[PDB]
Amino acid sequence: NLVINPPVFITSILLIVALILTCVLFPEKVGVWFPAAQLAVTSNFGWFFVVTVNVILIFAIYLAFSKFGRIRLGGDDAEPEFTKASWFAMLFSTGMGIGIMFFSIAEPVSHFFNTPRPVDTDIEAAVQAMQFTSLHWGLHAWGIYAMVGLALAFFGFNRKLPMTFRSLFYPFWGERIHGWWGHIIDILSALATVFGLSTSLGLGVIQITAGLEYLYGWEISPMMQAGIILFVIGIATISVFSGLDKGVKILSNANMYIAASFMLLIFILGPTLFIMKGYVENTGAYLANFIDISTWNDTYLGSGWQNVWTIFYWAWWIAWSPFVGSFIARISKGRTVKEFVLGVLIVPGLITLLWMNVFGGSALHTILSGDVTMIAAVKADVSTALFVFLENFPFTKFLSIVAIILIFSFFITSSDSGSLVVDNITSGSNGESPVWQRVFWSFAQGIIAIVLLWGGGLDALQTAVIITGLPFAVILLVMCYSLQKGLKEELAKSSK
Amino acid sequence: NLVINPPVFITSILLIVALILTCVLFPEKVGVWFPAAQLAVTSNFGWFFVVTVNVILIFAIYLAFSKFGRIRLGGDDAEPEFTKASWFAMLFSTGMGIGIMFFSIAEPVSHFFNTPRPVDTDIEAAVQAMQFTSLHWGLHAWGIYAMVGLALAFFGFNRKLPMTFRSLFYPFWGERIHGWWGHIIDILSALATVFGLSTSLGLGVIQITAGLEYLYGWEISPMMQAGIILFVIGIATISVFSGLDKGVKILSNANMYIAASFMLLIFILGPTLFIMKGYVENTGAYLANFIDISTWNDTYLGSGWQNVWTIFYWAWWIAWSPFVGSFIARISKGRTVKEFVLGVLIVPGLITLLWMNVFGGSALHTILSGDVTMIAAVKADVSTALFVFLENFPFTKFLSIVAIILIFSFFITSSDSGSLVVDNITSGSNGESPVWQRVFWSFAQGIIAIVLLWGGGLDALQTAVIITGLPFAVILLVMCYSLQKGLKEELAKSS
Amino acid sequence: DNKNLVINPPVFITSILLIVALILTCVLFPEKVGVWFPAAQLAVTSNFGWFFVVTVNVILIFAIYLAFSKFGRIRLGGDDAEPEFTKASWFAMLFSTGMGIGIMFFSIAEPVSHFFNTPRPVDTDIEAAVQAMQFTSLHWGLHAWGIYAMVGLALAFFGFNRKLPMTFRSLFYPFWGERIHGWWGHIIDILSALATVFGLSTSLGLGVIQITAGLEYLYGWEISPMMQAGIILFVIGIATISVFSGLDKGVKILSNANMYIAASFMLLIFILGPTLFIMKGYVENTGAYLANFIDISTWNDTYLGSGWQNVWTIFYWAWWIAWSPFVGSFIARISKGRTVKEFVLGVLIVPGLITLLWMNVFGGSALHTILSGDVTMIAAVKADVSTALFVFLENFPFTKFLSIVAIILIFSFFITSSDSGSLVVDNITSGSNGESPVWQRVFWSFAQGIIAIVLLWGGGLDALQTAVIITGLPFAVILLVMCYSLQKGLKEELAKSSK
Repeated sequence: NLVINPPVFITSILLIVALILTCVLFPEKVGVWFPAAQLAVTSNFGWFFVVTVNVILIFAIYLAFSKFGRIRLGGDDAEPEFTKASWFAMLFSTGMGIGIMFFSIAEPVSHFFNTPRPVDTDIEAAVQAMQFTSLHWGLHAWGIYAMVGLALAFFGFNRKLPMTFRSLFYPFWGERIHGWWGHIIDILSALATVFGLSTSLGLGVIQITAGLEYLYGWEISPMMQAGIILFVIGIATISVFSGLDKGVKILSNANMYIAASFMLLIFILGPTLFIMKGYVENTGAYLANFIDISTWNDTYLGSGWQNVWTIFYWAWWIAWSPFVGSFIARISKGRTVKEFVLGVLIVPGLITLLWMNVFGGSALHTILSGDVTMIAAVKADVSTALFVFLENFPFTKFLSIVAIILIFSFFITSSDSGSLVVDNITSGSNGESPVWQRVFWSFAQGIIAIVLLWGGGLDALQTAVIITGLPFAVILLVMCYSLQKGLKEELAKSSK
Repeated sequence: NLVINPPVFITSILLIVALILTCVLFPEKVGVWFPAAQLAVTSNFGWFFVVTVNVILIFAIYLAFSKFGRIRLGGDDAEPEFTKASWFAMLFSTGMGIGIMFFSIAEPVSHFFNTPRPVDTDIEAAVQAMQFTSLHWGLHAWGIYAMVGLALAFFGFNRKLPMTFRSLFYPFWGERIHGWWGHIIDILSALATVFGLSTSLGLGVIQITAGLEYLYGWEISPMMQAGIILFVIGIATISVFSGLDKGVKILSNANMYIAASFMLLIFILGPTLFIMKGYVENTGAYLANFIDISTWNDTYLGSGWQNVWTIFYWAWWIAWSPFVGSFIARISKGRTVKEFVLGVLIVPGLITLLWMNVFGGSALHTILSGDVTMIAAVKADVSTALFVFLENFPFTKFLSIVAIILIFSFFITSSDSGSLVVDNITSGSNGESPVWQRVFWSFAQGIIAIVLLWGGGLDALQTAVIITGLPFAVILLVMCYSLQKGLKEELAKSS
Repeated sequence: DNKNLVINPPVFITSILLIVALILTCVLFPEKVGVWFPAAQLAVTSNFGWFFVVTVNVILIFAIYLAFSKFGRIRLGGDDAEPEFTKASWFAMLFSTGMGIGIMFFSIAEPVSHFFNTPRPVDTDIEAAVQAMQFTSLHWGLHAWGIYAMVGLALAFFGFNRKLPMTFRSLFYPFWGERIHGWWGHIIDILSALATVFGLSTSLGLGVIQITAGLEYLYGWEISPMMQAGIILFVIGIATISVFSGLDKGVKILSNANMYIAASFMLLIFILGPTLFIMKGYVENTGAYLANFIDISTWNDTYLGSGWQNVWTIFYWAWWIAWSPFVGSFIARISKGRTVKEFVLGVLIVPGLITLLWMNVFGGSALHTILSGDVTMIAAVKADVSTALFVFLENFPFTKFLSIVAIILIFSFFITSSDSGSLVVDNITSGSNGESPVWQRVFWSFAQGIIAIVLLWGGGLDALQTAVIITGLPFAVILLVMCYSLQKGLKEELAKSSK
């Protein structure tokens, strides 16, 4: 069929097509325009990104510990479909850990040899690297995700509105969200979702290509990368055509089991005691200097370090929100607002910090021992780092194959989930859309990832996600205030 | 028409005249007695000032988030006279600030080239300078002001007692505060208020004289400074006797609008992106190291740096507390204790930190760029610093004239407001007395400022502030506990 | 053997056999024990310092949470129960039950040791002094009193609201219910008795070491280990004699006199020392301790790996954990009719603040003397750690009188420690609350003295550290389980109430 939203489907399709045509028809003009635009946006609005993420996290904490914390999503009589532990495990499944696998070793090592701030000795460099990795992957990312998921769940369960970003502004837009005011927000949400998913797909493909090159010595041309992307998208859409939700839903739990086994293997075969001590000490130091690193803007040095690491991560989380928050809201019916915020903030953040310690802190322990091949490997390219890390463990080939397969399956699950989210947002059917729409959205994500990889690689992904996450940072602030207003309305309506 | 409180008015006049006579008749003896006394008080009770300001701020925060936060000033009838958005702007003490114009640039530059604690890099020196400027002008000053305004509002609105400092001890001293026990507290409050006002007037005159000298090289003599003070006080006297609003209360938000326009111009013509990033980062670092710098006492180095900056600022806020808290309480009827404390704490402190960033952080950016003329200017005399800062902007002369006019208007507003507060303290009932007493109190403030400026300048103002703020720090702690008891008994009374 | 036995088997039997077995191992295998105890202590510290840090942090966070949760309104001993003493007197009594022996041993020695042997690298001596004061505050501040507050709160709630016996097996009633009558509550009771006995033996050994060092410093005597054993026997004598001749109030009055004498000693050192420096340092050091609370509480020395925590931080956490039953018993005994929030706040803030004030008055004064240029105390602490206070007292008027007063204070603290710990261990072992014959608690005091003698002969302070660490390793797990058991019990009481 053609179950679409005419103002959203059309606008998103021609915007994506126009960007693709600009990228391909202008091979060299875009290669200089994109870095300039990304640099301008980062330099002029890093303070705004920092303020946005801090305000969103503070708002989530305040909502958890206020009179709104007793509000139960889906109604007062609504009952959770899962237990607390299973819900926590499921919450540490919407994180889409392709970036986790890409950065777990690369980011701490890069911060070690390219320090955010000047340090005296290597010990302080390692501590700072762990602190900034914790900042980038800790409370702020999951706070943004918790806020967006809470808004979506409250407006799709308590208010019965469709779980689309246009409805999230109902409290002070009234019925005005039906044309060129909720349409623009819907278009921006679809674009930000598509570009965050394309960034993740490109990261996964880059890491898979690097792993194949490192293991089997192959020469993976960009045409081979495009063929890989097309093959994976096709094999993911085959499940959508025939056999929906299987074996894709079970893949989401198989991925978590495999990732837990991988992390446990690295924890046991690595410096286990060092990993535990470093986990405790690094979490304590991250919480101790939380306000210092969260509000840091590199004002006086002006090194431009945040333009690639911190501002990029904030923009990535903000642009990824309409997807991670959507899947967080889908599985969270019957939870109270306080319990929801706590269970999205603490446990997923703690597990992310544990993974970051087990991998990056072990890498830094290896580096501090005098083994600096990993620093050179990261400097040469950021993609191979994990595999170089696995060179320091038994069963290096088996571990690398397992990691590549894990990245492959994460890519499949993220592609399917993002196609579902983008189709639901754009069409507005919320489940009544045909299969071909989801297949086309998967194709669009794959094509955008291919085009970005050809026209810059990782830099193109960073540029796209930052550019599409700035206006969505504004939208997220407005959405946070709208969610507060809606929670006030619900509290006033109840407690008669 | 002599409506006065005898053993407040007479006693305060006697002490003021006695100090004036001691200062004039003993030119050189006072010039060595006052610095020694100030050094002794600062060295021996800097820890006490630190403890007092920390306890007052913690008490204000606790009262905001306790069961007393639901208590509404003026009873449950509510009906505040102003909206919250306008109340936040109206909450800037009695004015946007003379001291803020004096120390917007001079203090950060001084902390840059005279660091409170040892630092290794100029970047760290600038960060520390901004952190200590934020400490001195941030949450502690407005916490003291919020506590005093809350006490005055609660005891003048919920209990209908006169808005004098002796009533604030009614829950503790019972009815006993009506002779030689509330009289002493009233005398100390009047003296501390008068000396804080005199310090502000002296700072304003010093900065105006420095600006005139910098702009035109007029070589303003101390006699000309006294003439300027007399002319300003005469202008304030002309404002009164004619129904006011000529005058005073008309330079608001006219003063507020002029100050906001000045800050906007400096923010735009200066480094805008640097100012925004520095504001965010400096506020975050000031909150991150709040307990480290608030409780810091310079114990191990013993450099004596706090004697001129930190302890002086705490004593200044403590002594200024009656004056600021009077109007903080006056225009805050019908607001809950929690809302009042939050609105006096966050927004005024945040905008003060924004002003400090826009001016001092821009100056520090200029210094870190390589231009170190402001360091030399501040070392020669802090008074010219702002004007030297304005040398790095377009329309330097116009901006300097605007700043001088702003200081002049703040002078008039603060003088009239302080005269009103001191008249209320020494007379009572808030209706009396005839305006001649207010004129006399304005004359007294001007004369005290003149005498202190002749007998030491800024150092004399700091000495008077510290000496009159130590016993008032003790009084402020006692007042905080008495206000807590009064709030508890009001909550218990409302069954 | 007859009616003169109110022991609870097999806690009596198992505890006595374990103590006797360790005593025989120590006295029959000198080289074996001398090579095994340091190795076992090093292994435990290295492998579970992170766990000790996590345990103390979780216990303190749980205490703060219980203070400010819905359980803060629960009144121990019933909703109608009234406090036995006033708030100020109760606060004064709460700054006790640590016996002060550790605080007199480490008042000067710990800050000086952290000054010349820094936990972390520092550039200037000012930073070294600040770090020494910060880590001293960490070791003697909120974490120790948080452990004590949690244990005392559990004991008070389960011995007053639930009327269960004030042993550690009852604290797990909400989790196992009725399984605590054999080999499950028995093992927990045995471990609690052993940890209490070894913590009290550590305190007694510290007191004896300090007294011997003070006598050597003052009168130049050569106190042989035989003389140390004689001193311990004489104390576990005269104290047993006091116990025999109905002197239950004679130890309470002794404790009150000890508190007054310690307050006078602290005031004298505060006045005759750098008073202004002490006040400024107290304010600044408390502020710095609170400012870097999470930094130093969670610090594990992961990257340097210097092993510094194995002797200072992990030892202190293990000591507090294995020493918390004895402290919490008397913290709970005097806390009837007080709300959970009020109890936690009054055990956390005021005793911690007074301990930090004492540590400032002594250690910060010593650090001021060192920074002035007098480094005799550094050399004295390096030579031996037990003379430091007396060397410190060499910088004050009436040095001999102050040293004699300190020695007498340590001796009286030793008597109070012996009596109180004997009572606690007798109550735990025999089960009945103060119903066993006096000979049982006399034998427990004798056992404490013998264990202290054996540990002092077989290593000295290192042996005491090893014993307390080994016995506090499983008790950290026990305390972690007991925290959640107490939370479940508080939830059960809240649900049972509001009827």
